[PDB]
Amino acid sequence: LKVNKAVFPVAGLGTRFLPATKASPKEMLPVVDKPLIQYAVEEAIAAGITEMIFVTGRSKRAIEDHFDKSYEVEAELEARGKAKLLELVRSIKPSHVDCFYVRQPEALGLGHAVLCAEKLVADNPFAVILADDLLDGNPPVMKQMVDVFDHYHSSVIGVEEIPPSETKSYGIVDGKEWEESIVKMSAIVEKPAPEVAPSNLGVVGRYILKPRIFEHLRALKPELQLTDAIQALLADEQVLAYKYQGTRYDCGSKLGYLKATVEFALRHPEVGTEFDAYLRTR
Repeated sequence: LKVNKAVFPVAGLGTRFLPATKASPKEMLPVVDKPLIQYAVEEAIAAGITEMIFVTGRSKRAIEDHFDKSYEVEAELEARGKAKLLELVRSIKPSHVDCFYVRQPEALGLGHAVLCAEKLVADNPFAVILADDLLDGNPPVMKQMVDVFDHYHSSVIGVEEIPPSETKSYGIVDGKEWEESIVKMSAIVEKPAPEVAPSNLGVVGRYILKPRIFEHLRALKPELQLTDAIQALLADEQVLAYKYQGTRYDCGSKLGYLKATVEFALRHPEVGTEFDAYLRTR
């Protein structure tokens, strides 16, 4: 079928970014002027997805109040005649894009986050997007992945070439290269030591999963590992790794967040020129 839904886990404690994450999830942190989770939702929108499922934890209000309509904000901008800013605010949740909220349960982890969205996805393929992985691509990365899914009708795992010495930080895939950017997966291994990693292809926070994933998630013994469920799924049906075109900023790390701020600011139409001149002369 069609990928109409995207699941966004936004329940991260963000202990790496305390004190800023005291009362706001790490996915609400702004890059220049826009929360990480909004970049991620905009990427899903560009891929044709119109149902956004947020799996919240503590500080759910920061996420909810960002995407839900504010009567007051729109009235203030309309009163001041600030028509561009008014369209900017409305475009946070465009018409015919729906936002639904579900709560992460006591048990933590990406696998549990996907499982608590099961009844909202039902028997449909769905995207999973981790907003801490800020991706810059044209076309947007999830749009590339939906095109691959629309062709092969198989689950799609976004991957990138990583340094071989860093495999202990990644899920690592193995398989037969089909086309240049497509791998028919034969295995996925969580955080192997470099000397036994089967490839240099590391999993990033972008998935398109078919609904058979849920039976494998429910069967796994417990934190729950999405990697184990994907490994079990590929015994029953094809799963593809897709080497996307684009640039990733790892905003789960403080340094990656700072790199994203610098690079996105430089391409910002209102401040890029002056920020570049400041960087040259500091």
